[PDB]
Amino acid sequence: LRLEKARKIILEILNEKGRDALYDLSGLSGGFLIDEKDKALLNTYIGSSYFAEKVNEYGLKHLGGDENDKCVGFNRTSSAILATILALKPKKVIHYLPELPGHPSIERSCKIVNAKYFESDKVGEILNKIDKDTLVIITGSTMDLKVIELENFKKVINTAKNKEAIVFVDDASGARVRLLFNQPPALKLGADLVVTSTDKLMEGPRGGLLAGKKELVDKIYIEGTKFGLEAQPPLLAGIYRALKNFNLERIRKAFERAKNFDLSKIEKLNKELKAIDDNINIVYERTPTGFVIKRVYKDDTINIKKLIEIGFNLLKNYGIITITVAGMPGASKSLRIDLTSRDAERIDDNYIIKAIVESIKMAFKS
Amino acid sequence: LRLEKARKIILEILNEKGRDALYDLSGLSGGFLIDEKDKALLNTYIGSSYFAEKVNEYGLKHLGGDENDKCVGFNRTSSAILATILALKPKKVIHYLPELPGHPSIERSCKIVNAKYFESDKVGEILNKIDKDTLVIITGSTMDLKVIELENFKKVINTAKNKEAIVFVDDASGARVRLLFNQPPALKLGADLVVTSTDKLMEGPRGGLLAGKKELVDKIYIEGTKFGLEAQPPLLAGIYRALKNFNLERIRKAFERAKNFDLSKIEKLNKELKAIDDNINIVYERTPTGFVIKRVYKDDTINIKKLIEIGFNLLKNYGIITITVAGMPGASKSLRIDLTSRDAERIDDNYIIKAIVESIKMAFKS
Repeated sequence: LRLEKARKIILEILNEKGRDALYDLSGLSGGFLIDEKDKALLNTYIGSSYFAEKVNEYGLKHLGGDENDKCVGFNRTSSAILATILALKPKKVIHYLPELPGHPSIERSCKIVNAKYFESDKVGEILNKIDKDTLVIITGSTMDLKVIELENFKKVINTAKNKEAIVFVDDASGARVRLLFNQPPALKLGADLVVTSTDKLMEGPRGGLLAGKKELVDKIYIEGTKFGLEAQPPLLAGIYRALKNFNLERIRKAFERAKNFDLSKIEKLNKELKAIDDNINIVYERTPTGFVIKRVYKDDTINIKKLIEIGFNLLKNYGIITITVAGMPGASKSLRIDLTSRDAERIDDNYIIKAIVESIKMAFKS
Repeated sequence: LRLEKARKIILEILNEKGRDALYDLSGLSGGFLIDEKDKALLNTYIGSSYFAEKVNEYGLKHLGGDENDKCVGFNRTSSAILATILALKPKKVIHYLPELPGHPSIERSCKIVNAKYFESDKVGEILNKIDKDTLVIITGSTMDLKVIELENFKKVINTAKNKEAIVFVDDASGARVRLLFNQPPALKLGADLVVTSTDKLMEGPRGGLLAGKKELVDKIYIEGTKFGLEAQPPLLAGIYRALKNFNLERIRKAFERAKNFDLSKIEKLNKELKAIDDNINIVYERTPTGFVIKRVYKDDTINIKKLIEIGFNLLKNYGIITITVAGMPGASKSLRIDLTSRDAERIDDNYIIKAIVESIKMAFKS
């Protein structure tokens, strides 16, 4: 897994300056935000019950559960899905989602219990398959911001109600995303169960929350504990802190910041650097969460080299962590800035744009 | 889950004094020992690869693996067992263990893959069932300190070798316990795979380590990741710190301390307090890991009440956390002190014995 050189310099910055000098803007970061009180608690037996109770409390509030509901932590959303399918042992699973193909954990879990599986992004193909023997799973959204249409969501729930089928909402991102679109929480729509991810537009570790009718959640949690699928206390502490700190407005503001970010200095630099070399060609794109610099040079092989070099310049000189700083592609390759990142709250637009401009300039010294 | 009153006072001590004033001697504690550098790293994308690499390095060293081996973290030992059985899909699993009955995760995992399962603590019943279609699982020890006889361990491994069967050692405690008995690590005995727990005679969270032939470990880890069975980075950080800090001699010394602990002041107090009330009857027992106070009063109902009260007196006045401080039995009930606990390193015998004597005396004020 080549490129512990990024690991090296991060450790150097940590040693010489400290954690406040590091800014991970890559977007792909688990957020582990526990304090000393939490750490103390995790080193006692009462820690397990303490963080499970806090997760129940703040998770129910987040998921719009009522007094007949419970919320529990799973290691990942996939873990909650496996546990649910193992516990409920449905004959068939019907999966409604915004776009094909789905994430594979549901189908894989079905294969283990020998349940039939069908998926579709067409409400018509979903309704006519619902019966007493089907578990109905609705994925509420994608990180791309596509959502299930509200009227369709209600239609699926209605048919399930008429057929006595259990409705399980995969709100891995949807518990945040659909709410940005002014949709109610899954449990408020009448879902029997909901799962969400603790790091998708939330400042927690990757992790799963499962909430819903006490009886169902209990059965599923017991099943999950047989195989260590449930979240351990250190994970529950990270989840608690993510939930305690969560506010939808923070997310809305970060989307606004990306919408408003002044990227004109990139274009200015582009024109300026052609004095040096007419093959320099900075290509950028505004994104819903920030922006991406897709290329800096016309020749493809040199382009790669410089994007990585710029990534290192950003890390070394400004403490900004991005993807280019790893070894080659496999994931993105382009220099991506995600302004929804927690660390982006610690720096202004001016800092980010200056870091970007100066890091590119440094890469093109004649 | 009655008795957040223990949670309450722990939080009071934490606020008023701090974490160094708390000593969890109950024995049943997950040890989450990460530092600020670790916490910093967990808030970056490079954290996942960093702690996975450290776990591989220190886990291989702990488990006596060679250059052809890898060590990976699972959420729990049960998670590693499920992942292994899901990946290898054996027709039959043969489970050799020191005493019946076994822990259920293996049999439960077998039920999911429709594999046959057999267990026995008799080497004779194990050898004649081994064939090409059997996964052979040897549980090396119990926390009770019973171990598989070395010659039996070698016999099982030999038969498996002759039958081309895979040998998987459940060293959940055995990776420490069997070594106290001067046995080699599982991988050194020729096991293809080994699993151990990161909190059984080790200062880590509950968690699983799976080590062995690179190819096998890779297959199993990929299978585990389908369902979030693998350890997330915050858990890997706790495991790393447990492994880095691990030394067998520390465990040997704690066992010696328990062996040598002067408990005579308990007997002295017993005689002294009969002046007050001839129904007071302190009954204690030395344990391999420390000692237990089993009763303090002849009447059973009052006995219960006072044991809990003493537990609270220990917590309030001396910061010692034990089981009696929770609501009634279900687990132990008696006041147990486990000197293998990390927090026991922060206090001398004098402190513990004085805390115990004074806490009992306080409970019997006339």
